[PDB]
Amino acid sequence: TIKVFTTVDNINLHTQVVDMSMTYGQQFGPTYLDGADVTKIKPHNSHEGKTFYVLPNDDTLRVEAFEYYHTTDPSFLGRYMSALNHTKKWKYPQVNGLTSIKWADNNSYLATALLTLQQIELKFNPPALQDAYYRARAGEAANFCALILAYCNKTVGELGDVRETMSYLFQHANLDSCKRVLNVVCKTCGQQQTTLKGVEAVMYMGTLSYEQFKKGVQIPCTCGKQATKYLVQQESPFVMMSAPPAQYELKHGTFTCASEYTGNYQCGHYKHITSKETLYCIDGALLTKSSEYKGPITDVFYKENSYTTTIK
Ligand SMILES: C=CC(=O)Nc1ccc(C)c(C(=O)N[C@H](C)c2cccc3ccccc23)c1
Ligand SMILES: [Cl-]
Ligand SMILES: [Cl-]
Ligand SMILES: [Cl-]
Ligand SMILES: [Zn+2]
Ligand SMILES: [Zn+2]
Ligand SMILES: [Zn+2]
Ligand SMILES: [Zn+2]
Repeated sequence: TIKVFTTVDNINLHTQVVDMSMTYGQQFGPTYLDGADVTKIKPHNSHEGKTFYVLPNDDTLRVEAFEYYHTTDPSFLGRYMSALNHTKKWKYPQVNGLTSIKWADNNSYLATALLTLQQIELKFNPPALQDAYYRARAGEAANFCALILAYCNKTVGELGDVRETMSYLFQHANLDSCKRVLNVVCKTCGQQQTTLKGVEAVMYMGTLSYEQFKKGVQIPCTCGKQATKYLVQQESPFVMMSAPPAQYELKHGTFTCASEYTGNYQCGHYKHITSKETLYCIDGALLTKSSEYKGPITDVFYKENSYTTTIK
C-alpha cells in the first residue's frame, strides 16, 4: 500500500490508501495521472503521494465536479483527460506577446481561438475554464486547450471551426449584460424590432463588416420579399462578425483580430490576423507582419461598449 490523493477538480484532495496488488480501477473506478489513463495499471512506488483525477463515484465528488466544471456529463472527465494527454505535449510559444500553439494534431482552429480569447473581454462561469484561461494567458495553455476540446465535444485531431468553438465557449461565459436591438424594415410587413441577449447579442453570420451591419444588410422576410436588418443598439465589450470565407481587406486600427481560412470546407487551415501598431499574421509558431492585408477571412472581432444608431 502507497497513499495517494484523489480529486475531480484538483482543489479538494482526498487521502486514499491503495493496495499495490490491485489496479487503480478495481479500487476507485476510472483513474487518471496528468491526463494518462491508469485505470488498468497497478500502483508504482513513485506514485506515492501524487494526485489522481477519479470519475465521481459519491455525492461529494459529483457536487465538487459540477461546481468546478458546470457539467454532470459522466464522459466529461474522461474526454478532458484524453485531450490533456496530447495538449500537455504541444508547445505554446509567445508570439507578439500572445500564447500561441505550434502546429500539431490539426490544432490550427484551437490556436486561432486561443489567440482570439487573449484579445477580447470574457468571464467564464465554470471555475475550471476561468482558472485555466488565466494560466493560458500567462503561457501555460495545455489545460485550457484540453478543456476547450471537452466543452466543444471535440477530440484531438478532429477538424474544427473557430466560429463554432467561440459559440460554445461564449455559452459558458457571462454575456447576460450583452444586448442587441435590431430593426427589420419590409415594404409590405413594415418595421419590426427584436432584442437579443447573451451569445446571440455578440455573434452574427452573414457579413464580416460591423459598419455594414449598422448601415443594414438584405435578409429574406417571411412575407416573401427581401428586407433590411440593421443594428439599432449594441451593449457588449466586443462583437464577432462571421461569413463563409471570401477575399477581404483588413485595415490596421479598424478591427481587433480576425480568422483567416484557406482551402476546402472542413479540411483547410486557419491563421490569425491581429491589429497592433501594424498587422501581424500568427500561423501557430510562425509570425509575419505587413501594413496591409487582403486574404480569405471568415471571422472579424471588433471592440464595443455602447452603440446607438443615428437612424429613425
Ligand atoms: C457542422 C459541421 C462542420 O463540420 N463544421 C465545420 C467544421 C470544421 C471546419 C474547418 C468548418 C469550416 O470549413 N469552416 C469554414 C470557416 C467555413 C464556414 C462556413 C462556410 C464555408 C464554406 C466554404 C468553406 C469554408 C467554410 C466547418
Ligand atoms: Cl475533488
Ligand atoms: Cl451551468
Ligand atoms: Cl457554464
Ligand atoms: Zn471532497
Ligand atoms: Zn454554468
Ligand atoms: Zn497528439
Ligand atoms: Zn414582409
